[PDB]
Amino acid sequence: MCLKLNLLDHVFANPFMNAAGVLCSTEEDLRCMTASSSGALVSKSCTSAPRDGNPEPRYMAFPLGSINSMGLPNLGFDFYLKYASDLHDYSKKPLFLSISGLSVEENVAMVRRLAPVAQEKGVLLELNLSCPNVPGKPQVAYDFEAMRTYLQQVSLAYGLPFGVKMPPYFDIAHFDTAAAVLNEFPLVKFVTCVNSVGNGLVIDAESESVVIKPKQGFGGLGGKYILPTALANVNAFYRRCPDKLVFGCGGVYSGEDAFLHILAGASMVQVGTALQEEGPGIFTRLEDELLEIMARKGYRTLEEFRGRVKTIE
Amino acid sequence: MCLKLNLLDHVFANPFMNAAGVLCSTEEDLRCMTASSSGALVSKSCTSAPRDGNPEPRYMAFPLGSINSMGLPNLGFDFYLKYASDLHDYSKKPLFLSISGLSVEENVAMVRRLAPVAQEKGVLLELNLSCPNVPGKPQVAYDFEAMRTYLQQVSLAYGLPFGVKMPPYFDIAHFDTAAAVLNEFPLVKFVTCVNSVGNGLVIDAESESVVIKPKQGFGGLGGKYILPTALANVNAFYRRCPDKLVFGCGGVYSGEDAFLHILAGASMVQVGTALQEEGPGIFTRLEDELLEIMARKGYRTLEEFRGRVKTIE
Ligand SMILES: Cc1cc2nc3c(=O)[nH]c(=O)nc-3n(C[C@H](O)[C@H](O)[C@H](O)COP(=O)(O)O)c2cc1C
Ligand SMILES: Cc1cc2nc3c(=O)[nH]c(=O)nc-3n(C[C@H](O)[C@H](O)[C@H](O)COP(=O)(O)O)c2cc1C
Ligand SMILES: O=C(O)c1[nH]c(=O)[nH]c(=O)c1CCc1ccc(OC(F)(F)F)cc1
Ligand SMILES: O=C(O)c1[nH]c(=O)[nH]c(=O)c1CCc1ccc(OC(F)(F)F)cc1
Repeated sequence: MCLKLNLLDHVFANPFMNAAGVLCSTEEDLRCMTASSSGALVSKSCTSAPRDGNPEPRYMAFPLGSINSMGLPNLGFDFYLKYASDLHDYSKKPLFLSISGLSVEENVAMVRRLAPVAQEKGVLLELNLSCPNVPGKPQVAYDFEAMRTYLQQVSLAYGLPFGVKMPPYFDIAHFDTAAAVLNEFPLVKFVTCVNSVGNGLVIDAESESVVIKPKQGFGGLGGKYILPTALANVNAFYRRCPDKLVFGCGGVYSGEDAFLHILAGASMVQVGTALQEEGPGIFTRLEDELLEIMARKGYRTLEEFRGRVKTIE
Repeated sequence: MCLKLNLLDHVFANPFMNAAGVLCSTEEDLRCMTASSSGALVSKSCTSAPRDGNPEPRYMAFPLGSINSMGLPNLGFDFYLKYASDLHDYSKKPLFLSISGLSVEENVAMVRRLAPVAQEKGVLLELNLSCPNVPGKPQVAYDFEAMRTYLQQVSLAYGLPFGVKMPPYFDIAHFDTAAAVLNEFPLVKFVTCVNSVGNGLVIDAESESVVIKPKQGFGGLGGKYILPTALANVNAFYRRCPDKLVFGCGGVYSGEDAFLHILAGASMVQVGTALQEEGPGIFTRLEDELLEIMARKGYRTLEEFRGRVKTIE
């Protein structure tokens, strides 16, 4: 009975990893995630220049999940590139490095410089498409002409397998078009579904107030609120992108939640909100809980049930 | 103290009502909602001809919410028209009639016929800008040029105040564009936010199967999953549409949740999943809990706090 996976030319002890943005902004964080029993880790989405991000409070969590408008606080690309090329212990577990440039040119400049490090050390790129373009236009993955442009230019500039982090879609027509854009880029080898459910609004009844400061309290939703949304997107892309891997992310608190992602078609399973809340010890629990479910069901590996969600008739 | 209010030239005993689709498909349902403590009721969204809807199971509910792909099962427009014109006891509470034709022309023909019943009887039109999936094109409220066409044609054909039921949006630029469309139309006097969060997917771990049969298990989400999404849409439209009313719908299971909708800007508050699960008694509880919250805060009227959610700085 084992949780091991071999994909993208790397070996993973188990499918669990942090979600970009959680426990991965500083050297301390990355060392902590590397010391954990996670199967991999991903760095905070970075920009060319370091950013302080939005004013606080900018993250809050509640029994059913979390709202955040962090605003891409990060130490800058040069720090994450240096962690990848000089500080990370690849003998421990593999590393993904997330990039979230604020223009297509910014992203190009960062991937050109990541490419030699990726080829030499085996760092894996996750391009964050669930991200600001021109303000008053939708985020990049909700503008399919912008998305095509970003994938065209990053494909050219990077030249190596990479993956994309995608926002949730809610319309079948959007699933169709999005997968068809992604399917034009043979270097996109993995798709991470999903980023936060955008622009939710949490109000505290006692104080009659929003709970985060940026954007009049509007921010992205994570946690229990979003598990069915995240399962739908994992499965919609698993079905439409047969030549690609799908990583699942959204609402994972337990081995049972991970198991459902995996049934939906997930390879890797990321943990955001619950990890932010419980801390890195969560990975032992999730591993134990998932193995307990496999044992009861007689499953010995993950490939025996990945993507095998049953439909009715 | 009482929660009485006046909107759209009608009086309401309180701001609660069913969400379209729940407890409102047959004469029996509508009679049951009429006998309840709700302040108003809305009929099931209807098409020109009767529809059996999708194969069962097509609705399922869980501790955190519901998923549905009903398929617009309804008795047809002639039935809801007759109910509006000859059966509803307007002395008890106002009636809204939801229309969801499968094309613009279908909707224009229904509204032409509904207009003299509205004039004579005071039934209010809720036009449902969600539709069944036509491969290649998004749902109507997700295609803003289609949406403007629907509204132009309906406004022309109906000629009287009406409201629109909106899917949720998740991006600020979409809120801007959607609200700008809706503000082109002076006859749109109310906006209902929100319809179910589209195409989520619930999987049962024990059976390793989806839980509803249509669309490979994909369906709209309601209930606790969607409250912060519903609050964000209510507030976004409340802010952008100062000459319109906003009706809130999504995640209401208590007087507290209702209270947050009204803080967000809601004039009426619709209950879908919680009403499906608990039955029409829910309306007396919601009344009692909302007044209790009011009492303890010293609010005597809904107007005192509607739309007064506080932001931080
Ligand atoms: C505080 C916070 C920061 C995040 N930052 C990023 C980021 O920098 N890049 C990114 O792709 N996603 C980011 N996310 C999104 C998470 O990676 C994840 O997609 C989302 O929270 C859903 O997973 P969950 O339900 O486990 O939280 C962030 C989420 C949170 C709560
Ligand atoms: C079984 C079922 C049928 C529904 N039918 C309709 C409908 O005919 N028209 C409509 O506008 N919305 C319909 N909805 C959406 C609800 O009106 C409401 O927008 C949604 O359930 C979210 O509110 P909730 O969180 O209270 O459930 C339906 C929902 C359910 C669960
Ligand atoms: O840094 C974040 O805010 C963040 N949070 C997430 O949940 N997902 C992400 O992808 C990111 C980085 C991308 C991004 C999303 C929303 C933004 O608008 C905001 F108002 F939060 F600043 C900015 C960056
Ligand atoms: O009757 C419905 O299924 C339904 N359920 C909702 O949650 N909201 C609605 O507005 C409706 C009626 C409109 C409608 C939406 C999506 C549909 O696709 C489907 F998959 F269910 F066949 C059909 C009707």
